[PDB]
Amino acid sequence: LGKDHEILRRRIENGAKELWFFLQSELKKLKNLEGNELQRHADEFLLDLGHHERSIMTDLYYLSQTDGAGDWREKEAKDLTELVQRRITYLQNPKDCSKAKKLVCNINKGCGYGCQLHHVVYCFMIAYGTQRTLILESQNWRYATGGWETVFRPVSETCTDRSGISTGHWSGEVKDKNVQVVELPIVDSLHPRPPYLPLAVPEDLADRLVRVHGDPAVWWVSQFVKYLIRPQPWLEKEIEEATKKLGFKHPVIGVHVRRAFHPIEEYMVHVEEHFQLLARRMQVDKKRVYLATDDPSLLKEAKTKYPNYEFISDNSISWSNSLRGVILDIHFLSQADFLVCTFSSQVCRVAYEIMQTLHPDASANFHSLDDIYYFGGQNAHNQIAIYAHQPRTADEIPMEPGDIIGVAGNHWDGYSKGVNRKLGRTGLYPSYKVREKIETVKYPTYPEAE
Amino acid sequence: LGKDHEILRRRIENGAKELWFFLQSELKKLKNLEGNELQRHADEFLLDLGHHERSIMTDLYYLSQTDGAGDWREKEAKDLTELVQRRITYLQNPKDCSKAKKLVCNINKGCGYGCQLHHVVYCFMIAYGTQRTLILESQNWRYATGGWETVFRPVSETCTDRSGISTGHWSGEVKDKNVQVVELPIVDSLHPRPPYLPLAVPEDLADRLVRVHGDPAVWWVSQFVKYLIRPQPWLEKEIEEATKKLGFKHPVIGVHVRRTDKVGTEAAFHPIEEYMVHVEEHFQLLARRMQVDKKRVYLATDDPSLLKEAKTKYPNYEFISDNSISWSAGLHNRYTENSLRGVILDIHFLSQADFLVCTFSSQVCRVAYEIMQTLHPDASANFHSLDDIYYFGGQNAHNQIAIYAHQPRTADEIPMEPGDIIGVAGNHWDGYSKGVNRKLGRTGLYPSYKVREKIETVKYPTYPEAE
Ligand SMILES: Nc1nc2c(ncn2[C@@H]2O[C@H](COP(=O)(O)OP(=O)(O)O)[C@@H](O)[C@H]2O)c(=O)[nH]1
Repeated sequence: LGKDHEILRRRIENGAKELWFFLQSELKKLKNLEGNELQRHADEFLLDLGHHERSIMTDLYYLSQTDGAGDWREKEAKDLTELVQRRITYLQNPKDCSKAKKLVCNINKGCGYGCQLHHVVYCFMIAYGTQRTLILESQNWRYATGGWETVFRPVSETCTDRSGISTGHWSGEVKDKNVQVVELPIVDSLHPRPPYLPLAVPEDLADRLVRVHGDPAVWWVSQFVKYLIRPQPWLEKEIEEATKKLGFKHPVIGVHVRRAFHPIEEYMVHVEEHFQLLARRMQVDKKRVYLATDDPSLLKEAKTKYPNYEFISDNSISWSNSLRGVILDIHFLSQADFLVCTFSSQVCRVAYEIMQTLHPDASANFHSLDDIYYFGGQNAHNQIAIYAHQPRTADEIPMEPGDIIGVAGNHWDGYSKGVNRKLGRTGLYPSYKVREKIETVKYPTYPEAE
Repeated sequence: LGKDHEILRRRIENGAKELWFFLQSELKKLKNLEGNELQRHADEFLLDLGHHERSIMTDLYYLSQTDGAGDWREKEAKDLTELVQRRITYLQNPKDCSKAKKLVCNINKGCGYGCQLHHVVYCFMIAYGTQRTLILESQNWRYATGGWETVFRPVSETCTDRSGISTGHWSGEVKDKNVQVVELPIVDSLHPRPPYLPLAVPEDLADRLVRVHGDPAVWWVSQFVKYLIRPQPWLEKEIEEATKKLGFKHPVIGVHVRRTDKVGTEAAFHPIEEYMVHVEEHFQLLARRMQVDKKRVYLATDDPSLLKEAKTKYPNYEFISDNSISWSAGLHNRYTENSLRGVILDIHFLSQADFLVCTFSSQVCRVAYEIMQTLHPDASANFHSLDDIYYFGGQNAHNQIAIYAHQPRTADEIPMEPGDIIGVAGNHWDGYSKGVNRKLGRTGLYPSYKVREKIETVKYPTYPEAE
């Protein structure tokens, strides 16, 4: 079993049991207070609970590493990504470009960099699913006159032209089985939708992925992000020089403030709380925050309000134009130990996706002030109720074990919101009473890549 | 790495994180309420928290069993107990009793059955530690004139006579090395004390025991209880027949309500409701993972009127109890073979239950809890005590080690730094324990989660010839 594994499991269990003893006793006392005394005691109660809750979280972290688990998870995550990158690379580099099935993707969607990048990711996932080589059209790119390849590696070494014996607009994989070159539109108008879309995961990888990673959907998205953003040597060098110039070092928490309005304190409470967690398992000499924002006055405000934090930020005037800022910001957010921001932002999502490629399982190393993780155009995100729920208020929905719940969001207060598809009712339910429903799709497995 | 293990670990982690989201949000709302509305919301809050906390505990239970862990823990616990029983049996059965080193123990300490049995255990552990065959003197035992063997097997198949070429009172292992027969008195005045006492565990078993079991000290005590209470054939048949006549079936929770002479002197009176709160909560835990058709309680008590009171107050529970045994425990009748049979049976069924609610100040409940350790791989946490933590009368000081610093909020609390040795007096079951910080010489309250147990070890003989 492992002595440390057993010691830690029992200490998590006893720690939670002592938490419950404490909760019952203190809540019973809180019932008899009022006014200011009630607030004093409730606030002390909260402070005590936080440290206690973090000791449980710290033991759970140690449990995840103990008795070789950390090393095994790292090796397996490495094997999985090398497997997928090998398949993508095999698909992308046919020997005869003239006879390859192709899918043509135009990068120049009318939106920002993160949205354009996710459009290429969506093209790539469908190309992978249909066994078509992705051809990326990037001329007249707003972010770089020379196009994609002046900044990132070409998505193929052997096949970058869209020539073929037959060309057509996407009409479905079977309908298109004999069209060599298929042009794919933006996801918003895609008809018919193939199954090769988030949040599903390939069947042949699903079992291994669940063993390794807490959100396989994001891991799967991130393999395509990883391949796409292979940087040219000069950009790799620029990122290296910025790291030294900015003093970007660990531990560091990334904060992306996109401008509902959220005040800086709403981000920073989660920053501080995560640094308290980290201090239980490592020495934190300086609390470093990488701040990405489109508000030029926010940086000054953060430094003044949090003088014990070192705020690192990118105020690049030139390279050593907006493309420079977004690349550096996404890079440093993705490299942080924890990410605080609103997943409604594509930039925040991109950083979180890239972060998955830097650790065996970074799925939980974020806090979003609004949305849960999603991919624009994804199929319905469903959960499965595991425990019954009886609504206490009219804003809550009932659940029985097995009910399919279409989740709209997590309110980060103990409750989530969604629709109970068995009942046709929408409302609030306790977040702990459902589990994620991992969707799978039969993808090609490209055995020839091995 | 096993898939279920990973799924469960993550759900425990996410379950706790959601618990913390819920705590912060709901406490913020409670701060703005007062009076009756505050009391209603607090009570709903408590109800919601209980189900949520039990989901976390249920996932932790599954984690302990998953991916072969349950099978492995069961086999290793079985290998450990077979090893120790084999060593004890080897010690207890020398080839020539007339040439064997012996330790003589008299069962008739001036106290009740559990205290007397624990005296024999203390004798036995010292005999095992000193490589002396235990000789149990039990004639004129207050519970049975005919002695231990009227109910239990003799503690040896080959060596029950106390004779030898030399006999002496205990004076220590080195001094007594050439005394064939050593007489051991009660623990209260033993000098010099040997190290073979609770709560320490043998060095040679400590690592394996920490791997399998949440309280090795009790497991070690329980091996000697297990050997001692091997039943005579007639008692074995009686226990089997009582099991069938009582309808004793699982799941069942054992409740020992000790009253009579215990109250005031060594413990307090506790009303039935204080026991049943913990019974009800544990059945709520069990219903998470199994079907509970009937909520069964095995009630052992020295109060004969309690059974009817309990049935009336808890009409949806099935109370399994022998009310003639409760009467047999009355003070005037207590030291009789009738009463002995009753307390052996009550302790047996308590020990067989899936969970135990009692007052550990009573030796009866501690015996049941010790026996329970021999029936499961790790039953160390399957109790709730209304007063004391587990202890063994005569043990060496029970110490803990602070793992997280504590800064006192009230005058009743003690400070702690990591590494401080804390002498625990008790757990108040409210988040705080009480003890002395030995570094500071200060006594008071500290958060129970901020210490770990200090497992003590002693070099014992290993009887390699027993293999
Ligand atoms: N059968 C039975 N006898 C009991 C019960 N409670 C107390 N007694 C009797 O009272 C004695 C109490 O002495 P002891 O075992 O040393 O435990 P303590 O006095 O409770 O710490 C027991 O040994 C029994 O003889 C009970 O629940 N059932």
